[PDB]
Amino acid sequence: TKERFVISRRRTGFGDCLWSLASAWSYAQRTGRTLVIDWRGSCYVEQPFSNAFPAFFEPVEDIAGVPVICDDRVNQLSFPGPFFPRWWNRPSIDCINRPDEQIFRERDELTELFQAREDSEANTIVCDACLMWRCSEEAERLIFRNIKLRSEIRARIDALYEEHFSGHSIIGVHVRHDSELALHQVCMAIRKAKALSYPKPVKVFLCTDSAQVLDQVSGLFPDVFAVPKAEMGIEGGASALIDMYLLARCATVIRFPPTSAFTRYARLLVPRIIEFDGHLTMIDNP
Repeated sequence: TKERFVISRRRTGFGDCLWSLASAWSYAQRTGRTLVIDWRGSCYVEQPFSNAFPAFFEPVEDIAGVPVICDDRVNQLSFPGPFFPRWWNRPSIDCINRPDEQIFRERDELTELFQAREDSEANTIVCDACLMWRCSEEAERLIFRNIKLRSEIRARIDALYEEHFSGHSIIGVHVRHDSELALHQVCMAIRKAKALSYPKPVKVFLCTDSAQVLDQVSGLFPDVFAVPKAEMGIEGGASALIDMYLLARCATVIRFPPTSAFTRYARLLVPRIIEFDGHLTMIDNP
């Protein structure tokens, strides 16, 4: 029974990478294929042929019964054809041109495959498009529970948890950036979240890319805190993961925007989610 494969390629933010990974995992699980995690060319890693997965996560060779290849073996192994999507059967000279039109075509083609009754005859499925929303929420939860952050990253999460979360009910706020309007809307969301009842004293954990948002929100509410401060790339990735994982430890999370995969892990785990969609709404989980 010759080994067959699903390659999960993603190079964008980790929310997207990990959601997309879950979709690839799910198809591998369903059709009895090996999952290859291929994060060469990551936005966080300077070296273009280095698989970024091991820079952030520990080695993994099985996820819930699916064999996994997650390391620089992607540079050694020749994955067998035929390939799906069909574009991947083209000669490599014909693959230099890979515009966004082709990437979206593949997203759709993979979506159709994943909905189809019959397994593909292709020996290697190459997933090199966004596969957010293309799997069950249990597949997403499986990924998060069965890959393990590198110890240096877990240590930072554990310290901040000890320092701020333990003994408290934390309201997490993700703000990814008229400016005045946006700030007012954030404050109203925080005010709404703070009026809810919590079992422990409340603090506000802010994750934002804007120093101005941090400065202003911190100046407008008590007990606001944030995670402080080639190596810049890795540190950028670590800080992202720290924020993502700590958000999933909050009592309530405010998603600005709720379309961001950054807060997906939090969405799966946190008891209460507040989203703009403008007026605010709240999702009880469960």
